[PDB]
Amino acid sequence: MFSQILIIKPGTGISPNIIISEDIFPVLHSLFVEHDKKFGITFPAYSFDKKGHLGNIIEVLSEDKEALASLCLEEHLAEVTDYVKVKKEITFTDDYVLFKRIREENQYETTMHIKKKNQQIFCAYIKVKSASTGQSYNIFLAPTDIKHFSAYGLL
RNA sequence: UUUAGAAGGAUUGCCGUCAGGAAAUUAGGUGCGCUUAGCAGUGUACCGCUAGGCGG
Repeated sequence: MFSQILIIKPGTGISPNIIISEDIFPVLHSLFVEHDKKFGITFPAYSFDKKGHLGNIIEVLSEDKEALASLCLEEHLAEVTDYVKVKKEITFTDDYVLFKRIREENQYETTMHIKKKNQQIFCAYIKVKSASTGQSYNIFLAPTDIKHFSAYGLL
């Protein structure tokens, strides 16, 4: 149950959130249906709760020290080598934080009470286009400790 | 322990009539506004499945 080092480089023009939401996260979506049992997704430095970026390093951990080679994130993310650098190592990882999919309610028309609860999630907001029908909306995150990910990489 | 303490100001009404402000003009001369910059903050927040939690 180890982890690989994926760093979104600081700077580079394009913001880190866009780079993750456009390159890395669809790759994870198309490479965790192969994984069956999702491997894991920790963003170190989720920062504070008034504000808070997902961070600058995404560490994908797994429930096995061999399955990390199976979904070989390195050389699948060689088209972002000026933006995301994949170190080649793995160290046993229970020293992380699990991440969850707080849902964020829907809009008024979708069907007052909306914004009462909508003001919590809407303050990480990694965007996802749908492999299905198509309507795109950000999925939201949180720090949680439940240990042993299911669909995208959340619990 | 206060120049202490007290107190109904009321009722009524026609301001009127009239009128020349007016004649003359020189405001002028002069002038360094400059230097610099991410519209960025993901820029958005949906499509479905009683309160609550969920496929992509």
